[PDB]
Amino acid sequence: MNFIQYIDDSYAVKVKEINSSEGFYINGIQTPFFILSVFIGNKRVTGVEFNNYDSLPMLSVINDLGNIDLNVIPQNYFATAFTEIYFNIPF
Repeated sequence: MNFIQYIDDSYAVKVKEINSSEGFYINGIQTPFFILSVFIGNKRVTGVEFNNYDSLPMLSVINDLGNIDLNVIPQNYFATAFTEIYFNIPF
């Protein structure tokens, strides 16, 4: 079970599954979102990156393992809705 934890526009934590066909990709959020964490095989992974989307803040948030505070990230870093994001997980 591969799934991502992300916050919507209203700063609410939600979980969405990942489609593993022809790679790892996510789409159809329907709202501005900021990806928080990625889980592959019911475990937390680090060192992931996007091969088509350039965004340092989400990479920095994902790669850190400790608990984070949602009061430090502004609305600027939020990605636009209906965005196709691909994952490159090391293995």
